[PDB]
Amino acid sequence: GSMTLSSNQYQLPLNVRPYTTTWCSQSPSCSNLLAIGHDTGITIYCASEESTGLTLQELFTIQTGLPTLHLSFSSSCSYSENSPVYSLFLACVCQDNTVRLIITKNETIITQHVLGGKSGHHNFVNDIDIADVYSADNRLAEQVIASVGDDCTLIIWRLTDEGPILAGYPLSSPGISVQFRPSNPNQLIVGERNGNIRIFDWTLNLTELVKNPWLLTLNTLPLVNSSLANVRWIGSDGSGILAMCKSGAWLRWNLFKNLLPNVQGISLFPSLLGACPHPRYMDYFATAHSQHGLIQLINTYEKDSNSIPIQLGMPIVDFCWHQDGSHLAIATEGSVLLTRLMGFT
Repeated sequence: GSMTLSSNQYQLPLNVRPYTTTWCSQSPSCSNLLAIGHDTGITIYCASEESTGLTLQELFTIQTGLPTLHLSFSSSCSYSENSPVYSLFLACVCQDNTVRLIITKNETIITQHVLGGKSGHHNFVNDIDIADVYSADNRLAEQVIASVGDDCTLIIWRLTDEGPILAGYPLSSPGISVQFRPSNPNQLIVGERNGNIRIFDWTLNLTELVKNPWLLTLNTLPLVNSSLANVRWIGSDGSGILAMCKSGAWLRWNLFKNLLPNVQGISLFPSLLGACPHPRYMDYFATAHSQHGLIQLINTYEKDSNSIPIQLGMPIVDFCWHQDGSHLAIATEGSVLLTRLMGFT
């Protein structure tokens, strides 16, 4: 099954290899910003109204000197039209296995916090996320960064008003994904390589030597008959959980014999990158055959209908939904595509 669509392709400069793509969805005023992490930093594009639809305009490049492998925007990002200045707050992972908070005025990094050495991860970092925690008086109490790696550790990095607070929690296998809960930054979900899914409230024990800080542990292993690709909250309130295996087997739990998933299925292709849930419709998610350049659109509650909107004929590096739910940004090895699915308009 195909879909009616329109795509624009923008070449990256010849010496630039992309690694990751993300929209600045966490901050409404900056929701049209697209970031591409590449071999020498982060390039920021701006999606604007053109016939109809969107076009990409490169704004600037944040220089880091090494590849950026994972990236997450903060809700603290803001725009001011004085000399237009974007004040960005980026959480990212770099080739040197550091976890970073990058604070910019346009391309200029005015402040940077780097977690490495003995304090950070001792192996490859696989995923990162960031959340803003507000006081009872509605002020920015702290910014919290969560990261997981092949050192089988979840690191909670809290940047508070009075210095950083650092905490590490053991995993039973490499951490392969992490994400704060929508509408509740006190909670997050962690995907382990072995199929374990940890749900965690990191504010509860603020009781040191504890192998079980977790609130709840789900598990894909007894349900799929290889390693876990990712796990994501779905819903604006995180009322559901979507897990995807590398094989293409996906599982969905709704939170509100209720021991099995509410529904599961298997994608047409393997999913090296995992699932990318739709911003507006819980039932929909996108998954890619990254090596062959295909993207399948799956509805979890729909009949077994095979919908493949995108075929590129070249490898896909990363992709992500625009917050409007009709646009996808797709990175290939030498370009970025802006694709508009007409069915979602």
